[PDB]
Amino acid sequence: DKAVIARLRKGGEEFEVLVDPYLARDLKEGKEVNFEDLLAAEEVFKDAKKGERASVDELRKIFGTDDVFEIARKIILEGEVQITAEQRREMLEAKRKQIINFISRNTIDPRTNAPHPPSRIERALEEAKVHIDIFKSVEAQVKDIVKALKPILPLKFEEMEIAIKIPPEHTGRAISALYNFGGVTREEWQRDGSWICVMRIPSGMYGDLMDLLGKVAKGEALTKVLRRIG
Repeated sequence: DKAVIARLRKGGEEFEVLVDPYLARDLKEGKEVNFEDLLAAEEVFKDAKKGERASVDELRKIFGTDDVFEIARKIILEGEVQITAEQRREMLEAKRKQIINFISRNTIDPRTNAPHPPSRIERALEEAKVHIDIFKSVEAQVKDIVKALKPILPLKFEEMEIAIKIPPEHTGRAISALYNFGGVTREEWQRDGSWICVMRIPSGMYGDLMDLLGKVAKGEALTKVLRRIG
């Protein structure tokens, strides 16, 4: 009873599969999913609660194939995943969090070129009554959300390129930490033991980069803002 029914009406018939609701959510978002884990039974049902299985001949007729994996994919994508009220709440809470974190990191308020705390984006989501879609990725719904937020919270998606030089003593620590932060481009070791790159980062993550650099090169790293990319 961990599995939930996903259901699709096709050609005057009902078809059901029994799936892990989180992995089904992942598939509808466009993530890669392990079908052996997704499916609780490798079967298409006419009625899963009664154990009435769909015949191979009916599947070929309606779906054009008898492959349970391909048919499960269609049912999940085109049909309805019957998650519980408590799964839905939990998924909604997790998705809203990811949206909030992504907006906070990938935008700046043009009233300092700085980023709103998560808490301010959260209140703004409440106040504009933004619909959160649990079966879409952040990336696929965030444009629409930011547009619903424009009236009461102004936000621009901005990136920056920032030239970095790390002196020879501090490379062992700094380089590896910068790759871990992400955004390293045009990296070049220098004959004197130093190393340079251009970091391409979400403008909301500037202050976080600058703190990382303080830590890992003890305030000896040199930087230069090359451009902001609106």
